[PDB]
Amino acid sequence: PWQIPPGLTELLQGYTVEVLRQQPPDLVEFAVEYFTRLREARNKEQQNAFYEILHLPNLNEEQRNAFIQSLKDDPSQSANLLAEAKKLNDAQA
Amino acid sequence: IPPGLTELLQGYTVEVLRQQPPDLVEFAVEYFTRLREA
Repeated sequence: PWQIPPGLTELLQGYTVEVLRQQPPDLVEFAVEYFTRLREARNKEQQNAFYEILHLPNLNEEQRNAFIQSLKDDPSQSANLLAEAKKLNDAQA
Repeated sequence: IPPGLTELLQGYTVEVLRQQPPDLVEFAVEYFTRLREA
């Protein structure tokens, strides 16, 4: 459509706040820097979830699959899914 | 607010609305890199 992306404000907000802290001399160069590192952090954070869930010992095969399936489909809630998979795992001990 | 920050973030914002990329962060790396190259 032509909509306003959810999270656009928060995402722009955080770049600005970090601009404050370091006062980079070139806003463009820092943006390339900020968002690259913000990307890498997310890839890093997602990779890790996948595995942990991978070998969580008290999950049956069907649960591990559901969580991993949700994880591959939606990186943004990797923290949400890792939490839910650990809660359901701890209870299943 | 440092000078230029508003115009810079506005520019990115218009293109986000123009193009509706599926990931804002990934597009950000895309958008600002092209801007740096120019």
